[PDB]
Amino acid sequence: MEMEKEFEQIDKSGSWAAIYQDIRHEASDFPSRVAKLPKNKNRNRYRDVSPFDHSRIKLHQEDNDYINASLIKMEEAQRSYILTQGPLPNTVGHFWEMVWEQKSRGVVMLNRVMEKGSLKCAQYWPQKEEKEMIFEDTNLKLTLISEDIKSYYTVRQLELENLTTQETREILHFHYTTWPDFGVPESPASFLNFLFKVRESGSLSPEHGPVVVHCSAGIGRSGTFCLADTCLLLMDKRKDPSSVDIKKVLLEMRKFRMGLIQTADQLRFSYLAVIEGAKFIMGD
Ligand SMILES: COC(=O)c1ccc(S(N)(=O)=O)cc1
Repeated sequence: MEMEKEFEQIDKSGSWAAIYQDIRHEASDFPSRVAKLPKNKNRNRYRDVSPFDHSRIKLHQEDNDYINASLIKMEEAQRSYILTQGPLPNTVGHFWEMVWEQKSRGVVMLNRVMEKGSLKCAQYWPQKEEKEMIFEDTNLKLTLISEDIKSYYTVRQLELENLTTQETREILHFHYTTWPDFGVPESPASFLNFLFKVRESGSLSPEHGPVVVHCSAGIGRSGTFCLADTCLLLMDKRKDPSSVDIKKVLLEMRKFRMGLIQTADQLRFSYLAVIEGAKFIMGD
């Protein structure tokens, strides 16, 4: 069923809360035993948001390999994403170790460091060229190279150095700065513009490791970003673009990380972004 018609049918019937609860009921449940070990309590921002054991990213160290991060592998779309929490004071070194070990080109940040008057994630990147950051626990150095500030997002060029081998890589930081403190954006125009800028960078492409995507918990806004990208790619690839079922793509993604899309408003916004974005994909 053409999702644009399914959309008007749910809107006119005001049944978004009912569709959303149906997804919550059918979603996969897999063990998260490593996340719940007592040694890992200060590595988790939220007690009710954990990576599944089968899809968790492992740090390459014998001490403690744990980080709150999941690999979302979309077989038909041929895209992979790492979804993670906003880093905490005691996990900023682990975060950059993961970026290094997984060979990521891009980091996508969908939150502000402070929202609703509380800290939603650590200041994990340098704000001035001449004041670089050293992570002594993982032996990495991070320098700000350049910053391009626009009305709805900021793009930064960063240099990550492995202090053990003196190799360096360029990382791109894509920072969506205008998601509102409550609810979802009124139009998806600026969110789709942002997604097309990440794609244009090469950060989502198979020659690199998976893109790292985060918000505060790494399930809500993060979920919206990867769901919209995957649905638009499948509409490009298939003979029948109307066959793309957003609820079925979301359930496939929930096999890899719990809770993706946190509200009925985020589900509705995801439909709107795919419907408005398709009017480019189908030749405009
Ligand atoms: C190496 O860098 C750090 O050790 C570090 C720790 C915490 C914060 S934070 N959460 O206060 O912003 C920022 C940076």
